[PDB]
Amino acid sequence: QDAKQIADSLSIPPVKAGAKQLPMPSVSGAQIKLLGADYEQLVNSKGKIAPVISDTPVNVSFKVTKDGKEAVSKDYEIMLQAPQAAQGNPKPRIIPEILQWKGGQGEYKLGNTVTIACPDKELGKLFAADMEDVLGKKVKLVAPGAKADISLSLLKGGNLGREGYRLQIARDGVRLGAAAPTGLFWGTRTLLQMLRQTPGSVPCGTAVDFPRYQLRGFMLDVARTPYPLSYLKDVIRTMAWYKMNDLHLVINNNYIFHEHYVDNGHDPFKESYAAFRLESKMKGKDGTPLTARDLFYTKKEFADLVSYARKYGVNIVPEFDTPGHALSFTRLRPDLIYKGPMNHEKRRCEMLDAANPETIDLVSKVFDEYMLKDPKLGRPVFADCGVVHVGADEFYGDKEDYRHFANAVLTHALKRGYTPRIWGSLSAKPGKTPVVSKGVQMNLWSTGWMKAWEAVNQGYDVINTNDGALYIVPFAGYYRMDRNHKGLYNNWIPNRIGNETLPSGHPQLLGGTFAVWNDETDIMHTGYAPYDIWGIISGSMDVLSQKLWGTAKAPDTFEQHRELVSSIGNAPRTNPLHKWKDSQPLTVKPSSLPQKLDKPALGPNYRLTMELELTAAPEGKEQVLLAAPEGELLAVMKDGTVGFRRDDSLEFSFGAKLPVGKKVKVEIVGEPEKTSLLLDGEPAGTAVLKNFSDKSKDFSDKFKHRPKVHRSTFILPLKELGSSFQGKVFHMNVQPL
Ligand SMILES: [Mg+2]
Repeated sequence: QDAKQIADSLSIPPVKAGAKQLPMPSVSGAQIKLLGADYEQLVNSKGKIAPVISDTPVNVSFKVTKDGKEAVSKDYEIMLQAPQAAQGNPKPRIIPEILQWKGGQGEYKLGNTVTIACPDKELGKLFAADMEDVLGKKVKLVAPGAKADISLSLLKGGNLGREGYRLQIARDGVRLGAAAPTGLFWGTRTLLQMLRQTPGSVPCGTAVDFPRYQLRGFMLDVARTPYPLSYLKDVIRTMAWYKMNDLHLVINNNYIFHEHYVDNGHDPFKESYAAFRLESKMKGKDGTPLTARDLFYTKKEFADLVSYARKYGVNIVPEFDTPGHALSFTRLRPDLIYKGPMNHEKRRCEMLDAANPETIDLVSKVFDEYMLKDPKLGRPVFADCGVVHVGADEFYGDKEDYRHFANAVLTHALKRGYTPRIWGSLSAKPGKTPVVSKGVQMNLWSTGWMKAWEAVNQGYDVINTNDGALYIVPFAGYYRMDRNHKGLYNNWIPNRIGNETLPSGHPQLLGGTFAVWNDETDIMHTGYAPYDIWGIISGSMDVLSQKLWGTAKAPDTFEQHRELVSSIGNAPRTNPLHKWKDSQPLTVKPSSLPQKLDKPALGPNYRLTMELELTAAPEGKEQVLLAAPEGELLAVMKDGTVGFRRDDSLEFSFGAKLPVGKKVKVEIVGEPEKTSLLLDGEPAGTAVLKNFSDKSKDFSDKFKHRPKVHRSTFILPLKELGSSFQGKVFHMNVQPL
């Protein structure tokens, strides 16, 4: 006698071949429903099966009812069989993998010019410029429905859904069809990756392709250390390139290790690093603003960032951390700092009193500034954000008080017309105060704080965000997922969340998100840059994008997957390393200053050579020698030294000064994480982050956490020469190495 053991012994009837309905397993004393498939587009809740052009695996699971209990089943892989009417060309290797492919006859060679018909004006313009970048040929947009080489068209009906697409290649041209304009955009990514491998020709055949999961995401901690907008748009295009579509951005956070200031005689509430990256009218009675003072986003900048990411299929999800990680808020309202008992009293200043109604009032006001209409924009700043993340990971006080606050902030978003996302913490914070679940998204980041199984039964849509598997803390001893890309690529599946496993077809499973946390910042900051973590961010993407969009099994080895990542290269019109196209040098003998150069910024490795003479060095006045949006090369700083400021706002000093009134030969050597200075051939010093060096001065010993490496990556600015340089520049040379 089985007793909802039935579920792990079920017998799926044959499924015949090319059937229309999923046959159902029957067991005498039990009632058995269909929970769902991993490809809802192939086997729906109603059990109806869609045709396939190539044999595709689908994982179904069930609810077995017998006596008064249930349990959801294990996954059953059925494989929908296609009619093998033909066979032809092999499937093109794409990241992520194409689900279905029917090989065809021959090739479609491209002409000296390419024409494209597209009913989406903004999509068609995007597509054509990505085309010219990859091909080098020049691409024409034709009327939507005129005679063209590649024709994008919106198909009605079908199973594709908002992210599917039918890509068809014949030797008379290419025809991309989708149900929504968003799946048409993913079709371009597939076509562009092929054209990356064979720019002259694409094999004939039909490609039908679906994402297995709805939410394929990357969170970025843009609060503990700054990230310029230009970098975040490199991230949007690189995610779109691997068909990832969820950019979760932490807008406010603060330095974790407030103890470092306490144990050394300082006030963390007064010196710990905190940030709120969005522009805000909010200011405290003491005039202190909520918006971060070193780098922030204006409301229009952010509103435009969200619309840009939507053009490339990515939904930006902004997060406001409360009541924890809220040192930016408590600095406005010290009277709301939680005062109750707690387990690590040295980290109090970052905690809002979630029990105080005058705290929910404040958090609501901050939210409303972006959820309600903005006067200047004529619409909310978060107008294009369907999902807003309300934070709510932890509260040091009563568990019931946490639940009341969690329910307040989740419902605030629901009543303002927004879907909320929350860090799963209800297992850690159980209680009788009801917390809303229907309409609410939850990040399953830790199993001790929220069990995946009890999250789905309480009624949440869940996102695999598991810390042991998907957290990256750059250059840290713990949370180094960037050294496990091989294991992720081979074993990681979205429905296994820590040591729990959901069925891949559970409808409340949205997908998964990997996370980048910048813990070792402030008085621990090594000086690393958004450039310095690009390789692991982009490399985390190219692995997880396969396991999020594709089937449960990697189509190749990790080693083959990485040499395909190389053939396909960066995303169209995306140069995150500022590599130059030709390694010939740039030579300038300036006529007078400032000289305008108008060359692209140059990343490592490079060497800068200049013959110059400093005519004056008034004290306290900065002297910009090289300038571009990526940063400034400071001939003289406020302390008199040579150094530079990056576009992430971190400043660095070489510790050397230029002689006033002397001809000097200046060389600067740019390497990954090392920028070196040589004056007259002699080593003048190596760059050191100056941003948070104070405060930690007088800490003396017992600051075992001072940064032990000094990283100073510097993308060379090359737009204007000698902006505010009080001197002459005789000769200047830039050389990629
Ligand atoms: Mg564009």
